[PDB]
Amino acid sequence: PHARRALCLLLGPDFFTDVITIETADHARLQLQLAYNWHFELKNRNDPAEAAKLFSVPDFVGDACKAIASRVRGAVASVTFDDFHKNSARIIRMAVFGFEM
Amino acid sequence: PHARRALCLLLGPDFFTDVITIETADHARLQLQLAYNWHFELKNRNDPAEAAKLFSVPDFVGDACKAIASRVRGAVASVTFDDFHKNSARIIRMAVFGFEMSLPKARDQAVFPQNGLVVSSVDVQSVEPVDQRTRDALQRSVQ
Amino acid sequence: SLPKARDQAVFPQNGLVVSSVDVQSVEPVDQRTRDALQRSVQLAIEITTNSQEAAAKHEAQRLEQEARGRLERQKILDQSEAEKARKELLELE
Amino acid sequence: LAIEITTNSQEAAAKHEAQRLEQEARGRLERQKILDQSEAEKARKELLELE
Repeated sequence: PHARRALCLLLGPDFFTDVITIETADHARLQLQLAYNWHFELKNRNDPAEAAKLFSVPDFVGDACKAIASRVRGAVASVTFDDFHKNSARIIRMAVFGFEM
Repeated sequence: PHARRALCLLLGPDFFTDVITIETADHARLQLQLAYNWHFELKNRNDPAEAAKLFSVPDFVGDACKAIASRVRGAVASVTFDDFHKNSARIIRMAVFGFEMSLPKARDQAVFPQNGLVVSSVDVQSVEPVDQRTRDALQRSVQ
Repeated sequence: SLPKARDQAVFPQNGLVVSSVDVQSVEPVDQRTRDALQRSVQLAIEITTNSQEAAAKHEAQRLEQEARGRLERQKILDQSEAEKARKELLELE
Repeated sequence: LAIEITTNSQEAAAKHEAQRLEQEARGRLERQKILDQSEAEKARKELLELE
């Protein structure tokens, strides 16, 4: 919840070294590591309000890691293990974002 | 009920580090952690009454955590465990707020008209059974 | 809307009004009660695992039929190709 | 006693569902069998002509 405190808010391309514990529909408890290649998308750096809106969230890494952890854990628990283990990379990716392509 | 006392009422986007214990229709006692991505929605900061209405509730985090805890615990207790465990993320989310959207997924916003607090997302991570013998019997199901 | 009653109780003696009445812990007082209820949940899990393995059996039982069903058509097909050559052989024989 | 009969009504209703699922599962399986046996006759008659 709270370990690094640095005043320089890193906003460039980077990833979160995160791991999450989840349970599946077959009651097979399994935990996994995620990457989360992220960045901040400012369409107007000159704008004061939009640039100051960066610091609206006090734990942006914790907010993103928490939000996504719920999106995976919820979807994976309504899916069988043998199907997950096999086709994991697909359903885990589309569960955290988007609708179709 | 009462641990932080700070005079600076945080109103920006944040979450509540909360956990709740609930029972389901199959009498399977299981407790889980919630997130509650919240913020305050002031449509007029210049207004004195509406801005002073922020401090109407004396325990805004306790009020929201209590209110939602009842909305989950009530709905989950009238639902079977095997259905819950599988489709938890759906019913727990729509139980705390909204009515439908497209019957359908309820919405992604609960407003508290007492003070102006509004909860946007309610992420969940650990739906663990409280009883040990329960989780042992569930280990056979996966095995 | 019989229906859900409302979300407000007014006390006309003093003006107090109760809006929400959230609840969290409906726990049985007696211990032996909650122990008997622990069987209900421990029973409510085993029949779902039985319905799981039964539905899993039904699938594998279905897969058995449809697997050998197409195999049976392959057999009749292979036996047919034999007759196309056996009749030709029978003429030479 | 008022708890054990509800768990009996629970497992009885749970049995009724699995007992229903048994019938409807093998019911569609039976139609698959007759269908697969029909495709065999479509080829067996053709084979019987060559035989």
